[PDB]
Amino acid sequence: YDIQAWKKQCEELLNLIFQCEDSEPFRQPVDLLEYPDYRDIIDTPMDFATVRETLEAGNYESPMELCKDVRLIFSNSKAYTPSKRSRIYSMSLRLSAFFEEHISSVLSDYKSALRFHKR
Ligand SMILES: Cc1noc(N)c1C
Repeated sequence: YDIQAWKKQCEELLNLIFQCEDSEPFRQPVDLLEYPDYRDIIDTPMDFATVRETLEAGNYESPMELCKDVRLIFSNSKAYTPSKRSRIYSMSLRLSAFFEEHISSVLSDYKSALRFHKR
């Protein structure tokens, strides 16, 4: 029933994501010099360094807000791909499966703890 435990759990999950070779395209903001019409297609850029900085600054209140920003990394990649068979989009689908597998217990434990706090 620890209401604060999600934050270190998310720190540890982000460390595992940075070690994954599949995170390479997503570790820093998309480079506009490489992809000059990126902002014609994507309204809200997001990347894993921005998620980690937001967590370490104390600017997430819950693991649901961190999960919304990580899901936006993967939705942006789907929207910007020219094909469902592309290399950067194929790395985004494997990394999304790994993330969803690990975030599920973090969300459940936090939501259970808040329900106990409010009982
Ligand atoms: C850049 C970039 N971001 O996502 C994809 N799918 C590409 C290409």
